[PDB]
Amino acid sequence: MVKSGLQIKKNAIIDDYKVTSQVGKVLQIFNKRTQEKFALKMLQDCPKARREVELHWRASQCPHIVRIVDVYENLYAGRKCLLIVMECLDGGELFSRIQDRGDQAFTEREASEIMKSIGEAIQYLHSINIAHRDVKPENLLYTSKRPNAILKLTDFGFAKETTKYDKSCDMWSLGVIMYILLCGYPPFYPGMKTRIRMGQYEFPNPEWSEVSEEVKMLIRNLLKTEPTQRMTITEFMNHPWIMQSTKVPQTPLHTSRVLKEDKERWEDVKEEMTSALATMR
Ligand SMILES: *S(O)(O)Oc1cc(-c2ccc(C(=O)N(Cc3ccccn3)c3ccc(N4CCNCC4)cc3)o2)ccc1Cl
Repeated sequence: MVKSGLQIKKNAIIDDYKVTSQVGKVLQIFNKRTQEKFALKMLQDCPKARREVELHWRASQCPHIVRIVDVYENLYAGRKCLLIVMECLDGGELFSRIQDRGDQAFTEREASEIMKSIGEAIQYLHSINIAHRDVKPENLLYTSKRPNAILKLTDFGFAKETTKYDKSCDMWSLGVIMYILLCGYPPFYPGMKTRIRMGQYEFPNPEWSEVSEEVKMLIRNLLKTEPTQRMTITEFMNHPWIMQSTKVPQTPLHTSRVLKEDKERWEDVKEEMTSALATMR
């Protein structure tokens, strides 16, 4: 129940890690004692930088959040820097994995399982009254390239402590990610297909025809316009579909085929989500 506080080391990082002065693109480095590989984490020391690291430190323990190993305050070309050491995440981004399946065969069940992984992260946070506020594709990365790897949430660069409705956009993000997992495109309104005509019903049939109302209902609750009426993390993780993924139909989703078809738009998807987030926060 009692966890230790953040200790930012002051001593030069290269006493501890092989870096080789090739040193915010993220770098692979090596612990000298253990010779293990890690990632790093280079920020501009600033009040804000510190609050995020703090918040991230309070969450590192969560199995579905990228762990901080060590933090250094060092001078890089006489710029005060936070160097943040974290475990390597070589698995890539959640949706890239899905898109690159050779057979292109993703199931409702797999979607359920993923969403539980992500839910867990958000539950850890929300219950210690932190809000992530930047839950999107680029921030969901896998440990290893392997089939049985683990999902970790990243970028605490919009986190903050939440004495309520700040948590709401974490849930709106859940809504969006869930929806994309289920069909391959976001629930947002040349050369390619239009997936959701403007103003039309939120679950188009080509890809949503075999998804149950139960699951459409869960999604409508996460995307609820009014935060006063949007699903909470407690409600989410208590929902049957999340709670019991093993009983979730292995419904063949269109997701992997669509992400491949609409690959040119992915930058655009991510940008529309990022824009949207800045108005929702
Ligand atoms: S920050 O707090 O923003 O969180 C964060 C963490 C990572 C992160 C942790 C571990 C890794 C990692 O090891 N790799 C692999 C790698 C490969 C080559 C050189 C260095 N590292 C990794 C994974 C993913 C990414 N990015 C690239 C930019 N788009 C998103 C994925 C870089 C490095 O990374 C990464 C990013 C963030 Cl924000």
